[PDB]
Amino acid sequence: DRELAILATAENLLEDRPLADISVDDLAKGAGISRPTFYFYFPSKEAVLLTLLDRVVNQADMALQTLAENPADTDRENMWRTGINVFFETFGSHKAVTRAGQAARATSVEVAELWSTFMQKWIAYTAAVIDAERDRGAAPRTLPAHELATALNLMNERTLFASFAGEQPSVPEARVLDTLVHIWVTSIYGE
Amino acid sequence: DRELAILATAENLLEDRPLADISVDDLAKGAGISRPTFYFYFPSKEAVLLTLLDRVVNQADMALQTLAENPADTDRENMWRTGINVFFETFGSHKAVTRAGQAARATSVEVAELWSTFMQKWIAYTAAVIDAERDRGAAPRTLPAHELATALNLMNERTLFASFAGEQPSVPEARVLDTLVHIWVTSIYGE
Ligand SMILES: O=C(NCCC(F)(F)F)c1ccccc1
Ligand SMILES: O=C(NCCC(F)(F)F)c1ccccc1
Repeated sequence: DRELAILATAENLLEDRPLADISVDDLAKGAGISRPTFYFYFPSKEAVLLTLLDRVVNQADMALQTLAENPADTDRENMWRTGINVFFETFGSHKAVTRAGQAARATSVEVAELWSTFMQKWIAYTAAVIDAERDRGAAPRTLPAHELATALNLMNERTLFASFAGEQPSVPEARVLDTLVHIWVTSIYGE
Repeated sequence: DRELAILATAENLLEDRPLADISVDDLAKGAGISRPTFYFYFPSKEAVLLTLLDRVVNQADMALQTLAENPADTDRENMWRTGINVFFETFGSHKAVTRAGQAARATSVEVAELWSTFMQKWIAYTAAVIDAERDRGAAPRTLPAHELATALNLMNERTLFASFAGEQPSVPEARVLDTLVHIWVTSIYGE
């Protein structure tokens, strides 16, 4: 409960400044508690980011499980769009956590490992689906499915996050979904 | 001259530990000079990284100008491979600088702007070539050329650098060139 308060406060404060510029004291008063009461719920401001990013990533993950268990009744282009869109919408709704999470991969081993565990899972799911499409005679046996899936997933990570942070250069947010779908569909079905 | 010594020393020390863990004193003795003599050539260890990354990136840039002025006499797949290979070979030969440079984008505005200036130039060159291919009737008018070029360049940045750092996940270094060429050629020529 106070736990949700510290989390919401961190997400809000990260909408306006980096983690380096937010104090434990800043998070404490935000949730309406003392510095020492803060330390009962979290070991550090860094563990607060790790928890937010845990929640964002698991939300993406569950949303993609829900898609996998309940296929959308559509063509191959839309099957892939619906999947990429889990990442667009989920992270797109949590840009501050997304951006702060990505910078913490450099400094925090737990953040790096969390990102790494989920990226390995999403790449493995992507490759299994390409393999199914190949077994069905729907896609040609070009590159190793897992090598292809790895590059395409790395493209979506870099390209979504550049867009969300308004980096230069970046695809504009309103064009990025279509851009990625074109590259997935041409690279998975092209000869 | 002592300048080249500080640069070589920094590159060597970055083959073994991050910049955070290298002192000005560490760079100074490396080049066989005093701390204060160091400060005559460079304002900081951070300006030393900025200079290395300047050199790496300009080397990539000149190598791609040389390709553009002197076309390779080959099919479209090899034209693109020869281009992606400038980035593979150049950065691939300077992984420590590459990796330390990429982490410094987060903390250093000069590093971020340098990376941003060159990425904008390589994306602009990529789009002009796709446009030429389209004007020639060699590629179909699918996505906006600059949106396509931006995503494909962002894919090569993330995917090359994950490979070079042996990240998990990543395409293995010996498979990454072929992986990227397949995605460029299918996405640029596919309908
Ligand atoms: O879009 C994807 N991956 C991007 C994951 C991200 F953004 F890098 F975290 C994806 C799409 C369909 C099925 C599986 C994965
Ligand atoms: O491979 C490329 N871009 C990647 C640039 C990098 F790696 F991201 F720095 C490229 C290929 C052909 C022509 C122009 C650019």
